[PDB]
Amino acid sequence: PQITLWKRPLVTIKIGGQLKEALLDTGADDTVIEEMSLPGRWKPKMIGGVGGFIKVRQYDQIIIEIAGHKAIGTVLVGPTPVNIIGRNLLTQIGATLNF
Amino acid sequence: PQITLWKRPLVTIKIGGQLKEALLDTGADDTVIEEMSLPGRWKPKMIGGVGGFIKVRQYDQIIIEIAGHKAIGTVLVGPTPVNIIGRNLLTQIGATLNF
Ligand SMILES: CC(C)(C)NC(=O)[C@@H]1C[C@@H]2CCCC[C@@H]2CN1C[C@@H](O)[C@H](Cc1ccccc1)NC(=O)[C@H](CC(N)=O)NC(=O)c1ccc2ccccc2n1
Ligand code: NA
Repeated sequence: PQITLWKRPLVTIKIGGQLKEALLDTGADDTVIEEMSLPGRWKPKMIGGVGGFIKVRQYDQIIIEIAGHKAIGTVLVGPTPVNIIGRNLLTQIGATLNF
Repeated sequence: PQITLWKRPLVTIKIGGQLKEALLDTGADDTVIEEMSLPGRWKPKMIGGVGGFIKVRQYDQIIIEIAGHKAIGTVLVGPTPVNIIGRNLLTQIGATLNF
């Protein structure tokens, strides 16, 4: 689809058996989701943006369905105010910015 | 252009006669730039990022060129780690996200 930017570009995602809303975020290197359980091993990470850094758990090789399109990649889990789909997964669903 | 997301979507902007690098960010509601001087009066705003809130100066009706496309709109100035072009100006240059 073509998504305009008059409002936040929020989509439904499926991750870990759960439906969530997330922001399609070209300004994010990483995909960061609010607290949830994910299977497998993880490692701690610090990620930053405006306002500084938060501590997250890094899970690798996680499958997500983003607006109907499946992708696999690293997912970070922690106290983000909004769930964000960053470039590591946007690339996999073929997302581009066009103007 | 069509901008893919394998790398950060960094473009050149021109503001106050100066060239700067900035991130085209569909996840950002607002445009925020690192400290610089802009003309006129400003108003206060607090904006929230992944790591918390920062105080910024809001300048309205600022002339800015984004990857060659002219816009005139609101620019926030403050302690952002990266210059960010948000949806308020992405919509003026006709940007969409497509997949
Ligand atoms: C810029 C502002 C107007 C405040 N908007 C936002 O910041 C909104 C806030 C929303 C609610 C909280 C959760 C994040 C979302 C999306 N963000 C936009 C969102 O696109 C935001 C923009 C950004 C980029 C770089 C530096 C700072 C900020 N990106 C991010 O926060 C991501 C998070 C991550 N993946 O690690 N940061 C980065 O990708 C990133 C890249 C370079 C950096 C350099 C130094 C310091 C930090 C750096 N962070
Ligand atoms: Na894993």
